[PDB]
Amino acid sequence: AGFMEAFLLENRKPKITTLASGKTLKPATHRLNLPAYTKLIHELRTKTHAKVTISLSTESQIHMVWVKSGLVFFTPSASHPAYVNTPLPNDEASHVASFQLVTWKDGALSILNDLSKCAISFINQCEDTFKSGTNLNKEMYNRCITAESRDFCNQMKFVLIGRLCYGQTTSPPPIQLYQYGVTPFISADIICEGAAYRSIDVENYAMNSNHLVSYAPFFVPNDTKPGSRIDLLMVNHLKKFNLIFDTWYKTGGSVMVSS
Amino acid sequence: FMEAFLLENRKPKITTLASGKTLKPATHRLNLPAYTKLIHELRTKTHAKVTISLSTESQIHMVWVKSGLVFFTPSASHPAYVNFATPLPNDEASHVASFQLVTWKDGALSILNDLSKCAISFINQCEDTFKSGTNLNKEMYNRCITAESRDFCNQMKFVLIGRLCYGQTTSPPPIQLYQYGVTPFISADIICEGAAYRSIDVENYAMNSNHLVSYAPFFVPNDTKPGSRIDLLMVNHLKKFNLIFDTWYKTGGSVMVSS
Repeated sequence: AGFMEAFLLENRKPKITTLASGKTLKPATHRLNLPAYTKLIHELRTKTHAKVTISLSTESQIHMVWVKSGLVFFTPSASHPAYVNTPLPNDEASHVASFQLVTWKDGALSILNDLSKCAISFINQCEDTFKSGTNLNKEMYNRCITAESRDFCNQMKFVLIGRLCYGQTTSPPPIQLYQYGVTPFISADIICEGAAYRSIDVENYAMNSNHLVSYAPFFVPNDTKPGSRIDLLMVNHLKKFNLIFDTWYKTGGSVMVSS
Repeated sequence: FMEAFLLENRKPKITTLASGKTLKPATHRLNLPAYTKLIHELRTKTHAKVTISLSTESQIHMVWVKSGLVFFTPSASHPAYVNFATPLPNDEASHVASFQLVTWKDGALSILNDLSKCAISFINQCEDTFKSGTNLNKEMYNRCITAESRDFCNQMKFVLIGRLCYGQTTSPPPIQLYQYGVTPFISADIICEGAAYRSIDVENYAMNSNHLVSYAPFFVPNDTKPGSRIDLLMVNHLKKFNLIFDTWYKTGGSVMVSS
């Protein structure tokens, strides 16, 4: 699929139902999707990725989180904030049962590059499709601006945080991607034709970008000694466009790979 | 004083679920106080300039036209009719039981001016509060950006259409108000800190604003003759920012005054 149809999937099982005075509203027919993310998850689950093989046991849920040094696959214990069915992970108890670090050179940069290329392609494809005065297919247009977008926002947030961990100061992500990190959810019509920022934020961002990210350890267990390793650094807070408040990432923007 | 534009979210009109978890309803909703004030004054016959003369035995609505403000009582077959719980109006049957035109000079401009001043005040306040580096209370910030906004978007749509009917060509509304007319609704976080448009749209709008509106008759009955009067012109379509598709106003952006 090309153009905007590369970023649309059929909304087979609606992940959103809206209710109003006894009526259940009709679910959107489609959802926004970043195909490179779907492909990555599939390859990791099936052990068919060309550069990275998850070695953790698949009898427990596996998550992944970006750190400054690469990509961490991890199995949270039931007490970890990332666990899917108590003090936050700290230097004495990480609440991580096991982990696997993949450094940039060993495949994490290849993964990030594939994700980033797709995300930037989406941003550019939105300009070509919605902002260039070009004739548009009516059905495709309405599929786009009514599409479910919650999963897509989470995919783009994951790509953003990888870009920041790898290269916040040297290859900063564009504001069109940063916005996913400081707004939990953006509706598809705003993604396609609007923004979670305005023009002043655009000029500001080139100047502010080195100051928008706070990092903190992604705690994991020491293998031969008690306590936690503290040297793996994840995104902890992202400064919002008002430059006063932050969006907090309790688990560094981690996402689930398999259950 | 963003709190001037907030009301308690007493009886939310919708509830939303994500993957079967109901989201917490917002504590507050955005509101345009000049709109609430206007409706109350029209209902209670305490408006300083305009008195509705239609019978209150039936529901009363109002709609902007190029020559002012039309109060009307729709019949059950009219698209604006609201029940306790079919062909569109045309030059033969308006489905309007009675109407009252108030010209700009006889009070409609005063009404529009009070609404417009409030809406422009909101737009300017959003800049002062969210884009000026001003210290803000964290709780108040989150109350604003999580607020429900559907009713507010409808209020802003009404002000916008009045601005267009009165002075599309001579005093065009700003894009910060036009956006409410080409989006079904905008969430509060996007209203406060983002937009339903992007930077290129600002320059497009400066050039296009005299060409974005299609008008059509608001059909009302001829009083001495069969059929409908066809010379009262309401907003029928507003061109979206992509410049291809339009938002349709089946009843010219009419709103209910009294039930």
